[PDB]
Amino acid sequence: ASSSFKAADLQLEMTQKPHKKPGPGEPLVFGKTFTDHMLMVEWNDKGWGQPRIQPFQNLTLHPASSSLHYSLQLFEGMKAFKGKDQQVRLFRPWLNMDRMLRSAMRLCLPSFDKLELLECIRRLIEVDKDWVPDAAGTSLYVRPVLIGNEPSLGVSQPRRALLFVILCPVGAVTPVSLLADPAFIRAWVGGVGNYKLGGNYGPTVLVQQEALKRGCEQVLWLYGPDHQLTEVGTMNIFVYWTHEDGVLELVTPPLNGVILPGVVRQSLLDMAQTWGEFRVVERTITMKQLLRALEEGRVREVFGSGTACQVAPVHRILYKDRNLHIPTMENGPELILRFQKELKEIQYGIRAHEWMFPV
Amino acid sequence: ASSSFKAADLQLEMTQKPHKKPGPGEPLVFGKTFTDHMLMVEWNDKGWGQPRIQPFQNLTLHPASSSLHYSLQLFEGMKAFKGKDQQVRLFRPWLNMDRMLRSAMRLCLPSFDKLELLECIRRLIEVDKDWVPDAAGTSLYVRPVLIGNEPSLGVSQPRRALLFVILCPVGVTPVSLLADPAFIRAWVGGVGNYKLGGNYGPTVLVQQEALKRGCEQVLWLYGPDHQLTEVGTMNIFVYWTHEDGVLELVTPPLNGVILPGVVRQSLLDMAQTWGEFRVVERTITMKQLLRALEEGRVREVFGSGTACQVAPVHRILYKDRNLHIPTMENGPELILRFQKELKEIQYGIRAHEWMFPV
Ligand SMILES: *Cc1c(COP(=O)(O)O)cnc(C)c1O
Ligand SMILES: *Cc1c(COP(=O)(O)O)cnc(C)c1O
Repeated sequence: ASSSFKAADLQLEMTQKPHKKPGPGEPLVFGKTFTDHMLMVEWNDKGWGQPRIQPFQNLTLHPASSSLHYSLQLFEGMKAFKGKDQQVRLFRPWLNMDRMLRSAMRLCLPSFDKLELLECIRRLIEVDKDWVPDAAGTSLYVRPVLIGNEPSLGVSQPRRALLFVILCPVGAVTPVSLLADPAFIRAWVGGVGNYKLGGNYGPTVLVQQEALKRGCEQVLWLYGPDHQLTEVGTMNIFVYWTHEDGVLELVTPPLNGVILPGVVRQSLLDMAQTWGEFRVVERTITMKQLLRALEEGRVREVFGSGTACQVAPVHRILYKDRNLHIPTMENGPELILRFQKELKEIQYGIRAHEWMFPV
Repeated sequence: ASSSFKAADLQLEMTQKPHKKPGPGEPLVFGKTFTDHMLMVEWNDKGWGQPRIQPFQNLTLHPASSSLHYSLQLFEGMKAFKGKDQQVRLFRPWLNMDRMLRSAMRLCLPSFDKLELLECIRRLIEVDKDWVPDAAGTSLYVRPVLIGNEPSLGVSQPRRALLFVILCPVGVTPVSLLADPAFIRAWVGGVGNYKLGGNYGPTVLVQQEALKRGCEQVLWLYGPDHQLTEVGTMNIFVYWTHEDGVLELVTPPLNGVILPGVVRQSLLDMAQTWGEFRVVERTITMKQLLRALEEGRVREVFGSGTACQVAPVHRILYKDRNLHIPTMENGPELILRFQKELKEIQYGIRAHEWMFPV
């Protein structure tokens, strides 16, 4: 069933025609430019096949592939950074490997050895090393994907699967406005919003378009009768404020089933707790608490965290037909800038850290 | 172009390699046998391309296709029946087209003319007409799909899409259900009321959990009061004598967690035209079912859907207790009546406006 593929059995097929690299100064739009190679591993009832780094090419899928009919698909997202010394380093990839496996088990997709996938990805990034940019605010986005590939129309356990990894060079704090409407629910307790599955994203496109029509940039996902702040778009939410007791704290919603356990989220919690300058807690945040904190002048900063945008400040929330100004930007944004500075130092290798995996 | 593809612009490529084809062939397993041809239509920001009936072949997709990363995918399911006179007819396909368009709009996928897609599908079934079986209880399952095919990694409205249709020749038996409140299929404010791929993938593990606990399918419960919503991928109906003493047929309302089934609607239409009992759409709770079973007021409980048509329920495993549902010892009179009437309409024994000739 699952004996896993090995990096030692990795086959390499180099490209005959290397693609046109963007070049210095050229704008790198998110997920539009792809590298020369990709990783590919196939699975069936007998087990996993040999992993291979092959040229970037199209996938050949049967029209009845369960990935297209029943969303037997999941993905991951992590970044690789290149420092001044030309050394490429991956940001906490072990955590993405842990999350990917959990997503695989939830969709009855094959298990794999996390360290073997990590080594195969390390080798893929090494082959396409020249594609990783070295300018400030730039990186390489790594996109691992595991899909069901059963050539049948029954809603069941796939007897075939495909694991592939693609790479994208991405370029270079901008404040965002949010729509907070209780009618749109992203995830439910006992659901699958805590897993990075394709199914959680497609239905959010219309909600984002609805945010744009009301003058907002992103969506503030509310949950329950008390209107709990859960996520901001595809990012985890943090609030830096003076709490009701009078203590300065950094709060983010707890992992109770409706929150995707973000790697950047975990990193910000680790970093803030190591400093020991304020209280760091995982607690439910309601719109009433936020509103009362805003009118009492207790809110300092509100922001989103995730791989793509890193740390994204919030300046406005549209809730119950009222525009609420969030004092982020006016408060520095001190905490955001400190988090960004320390993350940039770790990521680009200015400061050595166990969080970075060298390629 | 401009708004929709036209069936008048239909291109036809016949197969140079026709495959297998069953006897009969004895076990006609659902979705494992495919026909010789498929319909394919592409879309981009400039409009729809020319529709094409081509041989059954693999799809060629870019690794960054939005259908594989963000589940910008939807599907439909309807059946084509071959009668005595060898005439093939589709069951209320207009309703499936209406639902497919609603699903498309929910995922910001391109709009299309419903009657033009129906005509393109009619032409596809005509090309593969010999694949439709004529035996009792058999049919041709039609599977339309619309996917996002944007070669980018941003979660946004696709600038490219693909619409394809594949066909499957397919062939009263009671079922057992697992009723555990821990499993949630859909939520109010969600997308369980649309036939999107995303609603099915997470159910695979739950179905495996039903099988290892001794049941054949899942009874989907919702809320603190344990509302019976769906039976697997079928709508649920309860035929009973209500607390007020009135004989009624009830099915959960379209409040966001129920998929508006074509068979569901057809059973509601038929039962309403008979006028022999009350026919309503209302929430059904496990407490109400238990109370009715104890008082001997339940006659029949069943699921409705395209694949299994009408499926009787005999057992529900709830709170680690096996609850016997008396469906089979009450005939099942209503199920058999629905099945008889559906068969007469489907196989062309009686002419009806619900059937679309191919
Ligand atoms: C990807 C994602 C995040 C952030 O996770 P990171 O691992 O930090 O990139 C947060 N919320 C949702 C809904 C996400 O999809
Ligand atoms: C397809 C489906 C139904 C039934 O719809 P029909 O149009 O009658 O085939 C019911 N519930 C779910 C969840 C479904 O996917």
